[PDB]
Amino acid sequence: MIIYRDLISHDEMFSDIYKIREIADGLCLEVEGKMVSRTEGESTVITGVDIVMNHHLQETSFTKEAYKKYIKDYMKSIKGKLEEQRPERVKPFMTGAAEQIKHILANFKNYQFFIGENMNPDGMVALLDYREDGVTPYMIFFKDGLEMEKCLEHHHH
Amino acid sequence: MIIYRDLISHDEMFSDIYKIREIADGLCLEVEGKMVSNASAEGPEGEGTESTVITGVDIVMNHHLQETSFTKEAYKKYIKDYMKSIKGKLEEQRPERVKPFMTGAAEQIKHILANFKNYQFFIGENMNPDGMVALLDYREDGVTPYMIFFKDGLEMEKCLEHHH
Repeated sequence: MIIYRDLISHDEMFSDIYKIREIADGLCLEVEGKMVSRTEGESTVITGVDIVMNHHLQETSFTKEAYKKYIKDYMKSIKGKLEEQRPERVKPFMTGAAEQIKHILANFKNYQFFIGENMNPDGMVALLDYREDGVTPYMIFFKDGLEMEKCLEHHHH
Repeated sequence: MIIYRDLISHDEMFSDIYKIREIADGLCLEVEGKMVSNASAEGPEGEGTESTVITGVDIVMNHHLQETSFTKEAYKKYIKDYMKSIKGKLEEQRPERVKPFMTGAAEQIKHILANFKNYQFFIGENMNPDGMVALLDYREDGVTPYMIFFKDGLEMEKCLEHHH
């Protein structure tokens, strides 16, 4: 098991129980979800994306203007982290993110927006969209905004 | 995140992303799962519509649990040996638990056998014949899946969060 945590907010975002692939020349991780149904007490049936339910992701929303403002600031926060920790990623992050912002805005209506449980305005905003079948959910995260935590092997002395 | 692992086989069985409760005086854990699954219709002239039952359970898919099956005779033999293996581990590691484990498991075995046809049977990814067999059943609502594990047959392992 590997946990993927938001570098800024420290929220758990997802784990490797889902299919994960790199897209956008290594800038983003695309995490394929499943639609699932849980029940709450007579029972009520509640359907949604597994990734969102399992990791307590919170739906949020934005105007385009507010998203443009937010995403510019988010890039600057990640640039600063990369400068300290991984200076080799700075250039591909900044050019890659510049390209992606234009495309996210061009397709703004197609997305739903999710943040970590803490709902930190500085944290990552994951994007939810659906495959060509219109039914299989997938979520997009910025790889440079995530920290990987392996669940380590545990032994007795 | 906390991982629950089979004490014998070392397989990951589940994690604390599910609703979990203890039952039978702390002998077992019940882990609640989630169901995983053109408007044309033929009407009376055709056949009835297909069943809407949802047969998928997320716990199984997420932790690579493997369905297995048993005759009632083979399950009796297996579960008796499984208790002996657990008693052993408790003797080595938690001697206090032996007595309530053996009475509690004796009761549980009779309950399971009485309700044998109600279960599906799942083991960890390694498919070790000495490992735990988790039992899948459905709540009284008819539709919510849950899985039963022997708590004494599990090890809890935290995924330790990093210092940031």
